[PDB]
Amino acid sequence: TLHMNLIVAVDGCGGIGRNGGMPWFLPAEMARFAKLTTLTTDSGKKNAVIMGRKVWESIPPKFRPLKSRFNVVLSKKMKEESNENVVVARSFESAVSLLQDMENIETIWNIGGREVYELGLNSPFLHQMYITRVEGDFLADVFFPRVDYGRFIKSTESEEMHEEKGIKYRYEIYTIKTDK
Ligand SMILES: COc1ccc(CC(=O)O)c(NC(=O)c2ccc(Cc3c[nH]c4nc(N)[nH]c(=O)c34)cc2)c1
Repeated sequence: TLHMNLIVAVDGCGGIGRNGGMPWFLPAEMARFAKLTTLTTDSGKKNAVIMGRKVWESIPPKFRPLKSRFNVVLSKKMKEESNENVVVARSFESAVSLLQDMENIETIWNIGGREVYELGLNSPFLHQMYITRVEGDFLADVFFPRVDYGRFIKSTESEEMHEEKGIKYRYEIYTIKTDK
């Protein structure tokens, strides 16, 4: 059993990116992102993160590859990465096949790029979406894919509002109905 979960923070318009970077800076939100994508049930197993090239380029090089996770970067243009914690994959199919061959990978966390999310939303491994809903319009130029939330069951745990730097947000968790 290999789950692919999507994790994203979207604003009120569904925007995720602006000028190649994040439209906001939310340290507590990103700390939770780090915990969700890193922590495993089986110790000595690892999670993988799959991302597009522009997500990769948006991470400060001092934090690349993302620590304690196996990084897969989708790109047709990037040269191969010598670091053993990151592999450049030339297609979504080859990335997922490489990850399911690795027995020490517990969960695949799809951390986007719009096209990477879209492919995740069509993957047989699709399990959950962890969506941070940020209040307001941050004038994004890249957006989360159009998704049919009717495909999913929204979890009903209590979810409070959060605020940092005057920016408000709420967490949501969705499970594909065929799982459930
Ligand atoms: C190597 O160890 C480190 C050290 C320091 C940091 C913090 C920092 O670099 O500032 C990190 N973390 C990141 O680098 C990071 C990675 C991806 C993104 C975008 C992203 C995708 N998907 C999302 N989903 C939600 N919910 N929120 C998001 O913010 C995103 C945002 C931040 C890792």
